[PDB]
Amino acid sequence: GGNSNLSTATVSGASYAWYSDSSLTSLVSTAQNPMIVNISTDTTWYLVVTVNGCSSVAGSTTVIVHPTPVTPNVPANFAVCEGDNITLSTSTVASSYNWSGPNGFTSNVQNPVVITNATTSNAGVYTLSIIDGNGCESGDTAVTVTVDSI
Amino acid sequence: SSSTSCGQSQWIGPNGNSQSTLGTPGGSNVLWTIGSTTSIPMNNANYLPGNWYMICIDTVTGCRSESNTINVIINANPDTPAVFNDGPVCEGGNSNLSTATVSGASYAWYSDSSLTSLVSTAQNPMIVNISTDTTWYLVVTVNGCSSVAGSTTVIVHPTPVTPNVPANFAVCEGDNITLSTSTVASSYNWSGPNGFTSNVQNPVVITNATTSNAGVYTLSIIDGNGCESGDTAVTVTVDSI
Repeated sequence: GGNSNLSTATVSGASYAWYSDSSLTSLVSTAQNPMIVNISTDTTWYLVVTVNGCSSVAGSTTVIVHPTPVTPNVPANFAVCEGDNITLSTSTVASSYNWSGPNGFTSNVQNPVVITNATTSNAGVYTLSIIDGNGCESGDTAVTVTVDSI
Repeated sequence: SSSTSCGQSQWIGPNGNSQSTLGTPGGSNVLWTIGSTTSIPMNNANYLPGNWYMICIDTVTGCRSESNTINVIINANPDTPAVFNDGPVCEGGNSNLSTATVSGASYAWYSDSSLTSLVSTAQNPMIVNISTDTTWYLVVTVNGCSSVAGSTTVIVHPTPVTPNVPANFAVCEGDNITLSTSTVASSYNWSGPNGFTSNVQNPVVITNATTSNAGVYTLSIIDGNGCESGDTAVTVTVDSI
């Protein structure tokens, strides 16, 4: 889903044409250094440089899409007695963590602040996603937490 | 052409001065006419730039007299320009257009087909406040010769779907007001009575509800492409104890 720049050599007197595919059937941009926007998979652009009416053989480059990181390791559904604590944690390592849940609960760490004196307003689904070392976000996982009235 | 009265006029272009070019005078023969003016169509082998001259032929005596020399210049019409834009834009947003740099060119961007209304003269103009899919046309003019209008379409991203919010509820005075939405958003924007506000799917619960928290709680959603959905709302009443 990210963007990346392409770049090439400056050729005096040249016009540049970037094509989306083999056989140069569809033009995408005319720039020395165009950007590819919203890349979902490994993709290639082809480049033709034309000087004084003579066109070069298309050059090319591949932008690699970084592999999506693995879904976080989060505990199984648990239950807490009303008045007791809700403890959340994850077993994986991240650049950052993004937790969210009931009552506006949020946290950016591996071991979020414990919710004390749990009441039924803290029951619900606690969701976690992870940002890896290369900056990519993993898919969501979640734990359902119930609170048993006393 | 020439003002000098000549019986026949033999034109010498880049292909001239030989019997295979200067064929029999008169008729459809642009290089050997029966008067001083000649017209060369674009679909003609002799429609060429360069140094031209004329030989006046006296049809009574056979005498010949040569002319002065002119440099005929035929200018090229620039290529249909390519036009690119910033991609899908949310309703009401702005987007840039861009084209190739053509040395010596002036640029004219038109709002519609047939080029009847001019909107901007720039290499990379912006379209402001786009409500629907829209197109601009581009004409590039060099040395007085205009290109065929190129064009591009800016797509307006489809407005996201109205948020899913609970039905009107009632809370007993002293009890809790819980708000939530069932949809997924980049961000949420909740607002309501007593300055209530929240940016999440599950806002902080309003405890010890009093009648000052009664009223209309409104929600809008920002989607993954940055566009805002329309409002929906839940009316919350508080029953005095």
